[PDB]
Amino acid sequence: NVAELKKSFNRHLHFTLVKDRNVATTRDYYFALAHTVRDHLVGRWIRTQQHYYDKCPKRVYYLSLEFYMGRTLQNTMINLGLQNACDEAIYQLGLDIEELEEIEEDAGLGNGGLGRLAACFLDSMATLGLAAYGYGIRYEYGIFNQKIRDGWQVEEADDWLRYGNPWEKSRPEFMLPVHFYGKVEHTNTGTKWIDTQVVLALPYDTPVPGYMNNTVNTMRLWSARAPDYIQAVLDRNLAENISRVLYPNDNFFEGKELRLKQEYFVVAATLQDIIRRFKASKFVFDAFPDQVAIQLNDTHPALAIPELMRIFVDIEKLPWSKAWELTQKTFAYTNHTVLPEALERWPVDLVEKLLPRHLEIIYEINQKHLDRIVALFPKDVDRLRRMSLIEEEGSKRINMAHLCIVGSHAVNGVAKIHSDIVKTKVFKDFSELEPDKFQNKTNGITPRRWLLLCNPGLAELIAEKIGEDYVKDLSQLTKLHSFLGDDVFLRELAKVKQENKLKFSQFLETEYKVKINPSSMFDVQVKRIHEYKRQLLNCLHVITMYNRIKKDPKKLFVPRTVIIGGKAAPGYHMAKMIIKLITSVADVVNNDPMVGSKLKVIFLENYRVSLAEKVIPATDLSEQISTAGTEASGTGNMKFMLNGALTIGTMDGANVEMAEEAGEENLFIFGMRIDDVAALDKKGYEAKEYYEALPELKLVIDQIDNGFFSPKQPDLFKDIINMLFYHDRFKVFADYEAYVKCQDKVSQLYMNPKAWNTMVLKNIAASGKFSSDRTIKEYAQNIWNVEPSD
Amino acid sequence: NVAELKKSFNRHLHFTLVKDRNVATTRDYYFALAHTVRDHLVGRWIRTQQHYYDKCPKRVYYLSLEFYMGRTLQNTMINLGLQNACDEAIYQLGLDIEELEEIEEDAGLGNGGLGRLAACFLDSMATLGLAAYGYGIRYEYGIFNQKIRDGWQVEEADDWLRYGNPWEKSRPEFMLPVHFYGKVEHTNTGTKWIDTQVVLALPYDTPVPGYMNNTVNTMRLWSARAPDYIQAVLDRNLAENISRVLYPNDNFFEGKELRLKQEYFVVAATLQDIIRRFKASKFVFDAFPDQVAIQLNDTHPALAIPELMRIFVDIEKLPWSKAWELTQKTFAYTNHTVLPEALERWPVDLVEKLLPRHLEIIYEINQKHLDRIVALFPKDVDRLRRMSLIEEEGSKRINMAHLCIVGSHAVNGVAKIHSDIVKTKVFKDFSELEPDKFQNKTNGITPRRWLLLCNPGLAELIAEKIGEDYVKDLSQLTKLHSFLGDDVFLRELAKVKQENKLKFSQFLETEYKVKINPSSMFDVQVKRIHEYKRQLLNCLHVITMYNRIKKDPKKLFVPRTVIIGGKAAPGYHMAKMIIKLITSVADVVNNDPMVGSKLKVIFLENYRVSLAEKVIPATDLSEQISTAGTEASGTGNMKFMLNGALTIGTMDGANVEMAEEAGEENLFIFGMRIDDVAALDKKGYEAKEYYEALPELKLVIDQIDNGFFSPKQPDLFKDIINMLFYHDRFKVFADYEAYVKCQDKVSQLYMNPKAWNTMVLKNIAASGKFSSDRTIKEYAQNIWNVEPSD
Ligand SMILES: O=C(NC(=O)c1cc(F)c(F)cc1Cl)Nc1cc(F)ccc1N1CCC(C(=O)O)CC1
Ligand SMILES: O=C(NC(=O)c1cc(F)c(F)cc1Cl)Nc1cc(F)ccc1N1CCC(C(=O)O)CC1
Ligand SMILES: *C(=O)c1c(COP(=O)(O)O)cnc(C)c1O
Ligand SMILES: *C(=O)c1c(COP(=O)(O)O)cnc(C)c1O
Ligand SMILES: CC(=O)N[C@@H]1O[C@H](CO)[C@@H](O)[C@H](O)[C@H]1O
Ligand SMILES: CC(=O)N[C@@H]1O[C@H](CO)[C@@H](O)[C@H](O)[C@H]1O
Repeated sequence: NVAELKKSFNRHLHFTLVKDRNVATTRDYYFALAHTVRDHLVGRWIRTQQHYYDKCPKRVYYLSLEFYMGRTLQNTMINLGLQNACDEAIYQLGLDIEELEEIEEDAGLGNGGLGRLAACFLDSMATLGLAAYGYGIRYEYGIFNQKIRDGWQVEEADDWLRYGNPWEKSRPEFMLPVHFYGKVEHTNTGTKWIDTQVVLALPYDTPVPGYMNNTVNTMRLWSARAPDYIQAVLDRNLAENISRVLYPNDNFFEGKELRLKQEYFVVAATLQDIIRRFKASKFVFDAFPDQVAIQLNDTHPALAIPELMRIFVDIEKLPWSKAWELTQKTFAYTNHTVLPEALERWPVDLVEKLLPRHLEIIYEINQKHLDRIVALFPKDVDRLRRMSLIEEEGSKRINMAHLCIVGSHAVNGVAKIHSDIVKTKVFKDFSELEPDKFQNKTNGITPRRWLLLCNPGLAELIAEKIGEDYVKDLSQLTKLHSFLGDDVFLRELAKVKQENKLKFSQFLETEYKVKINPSSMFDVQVKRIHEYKRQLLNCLHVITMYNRIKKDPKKLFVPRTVIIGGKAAPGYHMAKMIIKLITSVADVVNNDPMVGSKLKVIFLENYRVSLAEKVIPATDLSEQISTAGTEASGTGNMKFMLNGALTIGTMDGANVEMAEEAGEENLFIFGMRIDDVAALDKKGYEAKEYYEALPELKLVIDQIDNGFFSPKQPDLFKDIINMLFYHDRFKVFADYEAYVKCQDKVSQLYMNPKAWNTMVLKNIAASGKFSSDRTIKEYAQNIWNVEPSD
Repeated sequence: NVAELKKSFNRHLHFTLVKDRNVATTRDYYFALAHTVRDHLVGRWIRTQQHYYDKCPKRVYYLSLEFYMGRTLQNTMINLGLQNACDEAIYQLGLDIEELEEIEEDAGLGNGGLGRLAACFLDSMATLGLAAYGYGIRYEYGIFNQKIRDGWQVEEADDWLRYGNPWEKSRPEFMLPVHFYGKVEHTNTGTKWIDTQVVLALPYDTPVPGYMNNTVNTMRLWSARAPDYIQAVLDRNLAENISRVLYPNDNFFEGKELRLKQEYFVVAATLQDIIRRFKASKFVFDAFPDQVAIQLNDTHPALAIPELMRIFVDIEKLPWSKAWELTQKTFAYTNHTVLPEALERWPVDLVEKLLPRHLEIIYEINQKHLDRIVALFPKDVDRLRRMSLIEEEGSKRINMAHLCIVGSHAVNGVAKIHSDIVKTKVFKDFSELEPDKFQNKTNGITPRRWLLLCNPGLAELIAEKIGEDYVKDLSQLTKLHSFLGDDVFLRELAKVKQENKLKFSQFLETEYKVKINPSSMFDVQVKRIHEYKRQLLNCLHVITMYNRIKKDPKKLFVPRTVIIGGKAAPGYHMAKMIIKLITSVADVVNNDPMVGSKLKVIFLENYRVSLAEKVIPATDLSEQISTAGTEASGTGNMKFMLNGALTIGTMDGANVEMAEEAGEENLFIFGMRIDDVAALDKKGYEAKEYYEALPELKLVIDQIDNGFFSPKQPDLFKDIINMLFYHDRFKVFADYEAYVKCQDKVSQLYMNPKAWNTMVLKNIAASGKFSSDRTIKEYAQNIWNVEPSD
């Protein structure tokens, strides 16, 4: 109740924050309130953990390098059904609640979708009452802050721990050592990884609060530290440099020794802690597969596999065959990646230098892996070097996905189509050998963070009509199909959008130099910037539109506001270049009042979960315009649907099964299918053809190359054109023409408000499958093999 | 009260530590207790600080690179009068209080006694109700941890923030920018320090309670913060590398750029924080000195004199003369040093690169300074080069002691004989010009930490016989003179010592492979290992003793336990050596079966404030045996006196002033006075003329040299024998015999329970003056010009 909440808020401001109402900052109130919000959870965290300890269900362990968690404060109140009363306590206390919430930093401990997937899974696993966890690295700087400075991506540190974190609590008694380097020794009492360097891993808890169920899971994030003088003391910095900055590589393997360290680290820490827990409970190690599932979130924690064997073989002195069994049983692999540049393939010297014992264990696991394929395909020899864990060209390297397949019991992909590819195509060699290991698990997105919270309009609207069990069991949204008729309703829906759009448009005017049209069509494309996701393909169409206003501004133009945004990797020079252009484009279209209020181009600086939380609800057109067989699933494409945005997108990623739920027409699919792509790959890309045979496109590409958007520096964008004309693996022009045509389709619909809305009500009803609650069930019944409750 | 304490202890363990009692760690227990004790101190911390802010009384600023603060939990309980009520509360929750208390890490951000002076005064300014602060660097690593591996001091990272510190509270809103390097432009709007490099200073406040008085002052410590990509992030360390480790140079100037940075870092932050606050008060800047006082704690914070002067002329745009009149008005200097290697001589090159504006001002200040003397002494050519702020000889070196004097309105030494020599001999040139500037403030120790805390026993018995007036006014301990022939009070004193002895005897028996005689005379030299302090002298007597056992193991040898402890500085090979010797001797001693329970010798591992609080209370003899006129005062000595230990020691430092109060009969003074040494330097201290002249000494030296204590490494010690014979500034031989003769009187008087005890009582009675509460009164009156209140 409000009153005792009012009290709790002040006892902290006094005792924890040492402040009078007279002198408290905006920050100080947040902490006072956050502590109040942590307080009423501690109860159900101890019990929940206590319970999973007392009773031993099979504990889940989601081991990931990335947990894109965003903001905890509001989310926890919502999930703990304490928001309303908290909002009320802060009101009576004449404080601005929004203000306090914005003080809180993004736990930007992840790059993109996989990061948010690791996050959303946490939320559900709790809301499902599953005894799950969360194993990860407590990075001191997350994903970088993105500043638009002279139309160029500028990065800054994500110094989110500068002032602190009320959500985390250190667990010193559970601190563990981790070893790096040294030599392997071969002796009589078995084999010893002698003479090694030690980094302490200090584990920090953060509560994953179930959605109104009393379950409160742990999320364990680890941090580093060490066991003339001055310099030697200063040199401890290198060990505490393993947990410092998270790597900013969305779909790109950059094999840096520090990263390699980061990997092992979060893996040795985890498996040690996990093993301790098993033995700590009411249980040799025969029982271990039944007591622990470890989901390897992608190849990233591949190193866990050889580590588990290490801890068995070298430490439990358990006999190999038996230990190699349980590792397979325990572990599983969700494969997130396709693009070859996103596959972790580690130089061996590196591994020989850093983790020599794990190289003998990878060289060993590989050995047998081939001893079987030679007793299953004796004549065949190309299959051998096609399945080995070692790629024996120039610099020899380990395939980490190969190790995860030979090391797991269930490999999966992240959406039907993608998984279909992983199984039958990408790994046709392993799958044939035992197909029952490869399965699919289509991604999701907790309707808590992404509905209840961020669009409380929609969440409430739907709540007044059809109960609120849909927040627990989301595939209830179908019950809005009965509202397809209702006049009042469609117009009621459109209101919620308009509200969202207006409040977002204010933000957009008070941040940038742009008159935002509050009744225009919101075109949004937000994610990591990448040639594969085609923000460029978008960009051209944005130019294309400008080109339709000049020739004729008097034609009734469907007024739209383009909003592209996303963090380009530092290393990714090409993506940064796409941004500059996008911003350059933005500069021509914003100021040129020949067009004026008809079309505006906003690039969203520093896009992060809390910013996604805001823009998504105020969107009309989701842009999911990747290339045939690039997007593995997307988690973002899902939200937009669940938020009243129409999706423009390719028959790629979960966009495919998104149509399979709403209907192929209710989504704007265009461009070439994975088959059409493979057809043109046979014929091979010939960029010029469309440049010749497209009276419109060519102009766009002349304006880029001549210097319409960069005059004061005409060439600049040459780099781009060289990729577009000779090296475009994602075929920007090839699907330009379908896209532009499929863009008019959307424009012509948006004229009719009563129709768009109807096509929207269809999308929002048929977004039930994409509640991450479902994914988890699937994962539960087939991979981890556990049972939900409360 | 008893009950609420219990509830908040249980309440805190529950909500802050998120533990159930079932699994709560020893450490969780401390933290809950810590937090509970803090809560009854917050309300006063806020009032105290608002009071100052409101009424605006003149504010004292102790500017120091060192606060040897120790633990806070026990002290804080004491001053809030809560120890008793918390001893009960913990007792009832079935936990052992004593145990929790040792979980706390020593906030040892100090090298030695100078470090402890800064801490002691914080306690006293708080009690004397004064509006004072303490500004220091919040070193991530304090003075290192010390282990003994194969009889050697091993350094270890004092990692005191690993687990976190409940007694600081960050101040994210009082954060300040600091500047380094760049260049100096002189412009139409005064001069400009541009192109500079930026570190941030984030302040962390700590309560400094008063002893039962409603004033809880502040101590404000600062840590450093920043304002390939992966590599750029890691490089931020370099910045935070300025608050990283405390320099372990006890009485030594190694001049490292990092330290120069530490020194500007603390000072720059300190000054700006003082100013901003003054500008925030009721108060152009002509009020300033009447509102602010900065004591300069040795030269270390010297960069302030120009730093202010920068802030004064360049920011506030004040006319030089005005800025200078005020600089000296607000800065008061404490000289702590005697040795020529512990003066801070900064090489201009360095001070050019890192702080080029401050070098300008250091020059200008010095130009006007030579102006004065040219004016008075137009023929004294050598005086100008002597009294300058620059030492032109070779690489130009800034004498920083001059910097303080010239820019302070008061320059003090720490003892009668100290300030004395500093007035007439070490600084004659300046005091002849301004005799009045130079004064004395005899050092003192805080009797809350060094009686109420580390010694309930005395504190009680005293507080039973002559009440508790004596804590706040220690000069009451003369009221104890009335009991000199009180046989029972005498016998109840020896018992307090006994228990302290026995408890501490248990400390020793559990920490070492050595049996303690419960009735041995506790002989304790605890103090940073230094040639000048002559631990080596002590050492030699330990040998001289052992031989008096060999020469006839049937003679009555008075059983004594020699306990020597201190930390050799990393650079100090000669200290680290002497340590190996003591240990070497120790082994032999505690191992020759022919002694047994006649003489035990232990080195003190990791001697620190907390561990001082143990040994000190259980001592009979305190070695205060530096070579005459090498100790400015000492503070160690002072305790032992006030814990019923008789001193044996040179007429050096404050040991003289201890004789003044108690009378020379009641100390064991020995050796040569400053003048006796002087003559032996006018004579020349030819070293070997003793090893011939004294039979016993010969044997001791021949044994250290020929290998008695070093069979395996026989020449190991040569480095010392050589130093003794050929490079002994501190004349270990010269005062040997005197010491050894003096030693007999100790051994003899000890055999007289009544005579000894009577003496011990005279000491504790006369100990009155050595209150750091009296030292404050003197500082407050004749330097800071401020009044105590409540
Ligand atoms: O509530 C506080 N709290 C603290 O000052 C305080 C905060 C901490 F985070 C801490 F760790 C210790 C203190 Cl003491 N102060 C306060 C309350 C008022 F109602 C009016 C004035 C003040 N002043 C006190 C002096 C301060 C200064 O000079 O910097 C400014 C604020
Ligand atoms: O009281 C707690 N408190 C926490 O576990 C706890 C501590 C935190 F610092 C935190 F931030 C969150 C929790 Cl939930 N636990 C507890 C209480 C009991 F009465 C009995 C057992 C336990 N268990 C829970 C499971 C642990 C494990 O899985 O290793 C072991 C301790
Ligand atoms: C959502 O997953 C999301 C992403 C990735 O979105 P896509 O899967 O590419 O659609 C990136 N950044 C944030 C903040 C998200 O919430
Ligand atoms: C106490 O004063 C103390 C000292 C002082 O040593 P000396 O006066 O130099 O003998 C040094 N170190 C610690 C930890 C102390 O508590
Ligand atoms: C390496 C990586 O970040 N992979 C990403 O994984 C997420 C979550 O499965 C997918 O939505 C996305 O298509 C894919 O690019
Ligand atoms: C350089 C330094 O730390 N000097 C020390 O200052 C303390 C504190 O006053 C004196 O007791 C002592 O004589 C001296 O060793």
